[PDB]
Amino acid sequence: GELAQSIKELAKSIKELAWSIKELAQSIKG
Amino acid sequence: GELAQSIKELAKSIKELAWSIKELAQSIKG
Amino acid sequence: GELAQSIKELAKSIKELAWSIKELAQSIKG
Amino acid sequence: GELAQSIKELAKSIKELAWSIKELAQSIKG
Amino acid sequence: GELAQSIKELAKSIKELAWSIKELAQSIKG
Amino acid sequence: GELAQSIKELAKSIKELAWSIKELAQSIKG
Repeated sequence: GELAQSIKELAKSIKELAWSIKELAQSIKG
Repeated sequence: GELAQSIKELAKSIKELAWSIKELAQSIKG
Repeated sequence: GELAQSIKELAKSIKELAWSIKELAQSIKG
Repeated sequence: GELAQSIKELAKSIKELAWSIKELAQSIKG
Repeated sequence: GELAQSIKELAKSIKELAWSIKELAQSIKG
Repeated sequence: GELAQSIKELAKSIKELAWSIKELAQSIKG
């Protein structure tokens, strides 16, 4: 149901956060 | 129920954080 | 119940910290 | 149950991450 | 079922976020 | 069975997340 649906949305948001953190790590090196 | 609603709010707030981290990275780069 | 209320409060804090990070990124740019 | 308690623990860690990113941005702004 | 499947993807996304944060920490320390 | 193993993988990923955020704080402060 909607519990599982909401957890899939949360997982997708966490993947987007992990990508932004990789971008920040690269920008710190220049 | 309200648990599923709170998880969806958390997912939207994490997406907001990911976008702000992407902007921070570009500012350090430029 | 209690756990869903807590998750919603934490989501709001994360959202507000995201807004603050974006403001800092904006002034690092100039 | 345990599922909601784990989501709450995750949200606490994400909030702590956002505070660390803010302090990183502040140190770079100087 | 769907609930187990959604929690799998959630756990794997959190593992990827943890790895990205370690990469950030190492970039910051230099 | 499969849901039970979901939960346990989620719990381990959240401990790894917590450890990585401690590393991030130490690198910022150093």
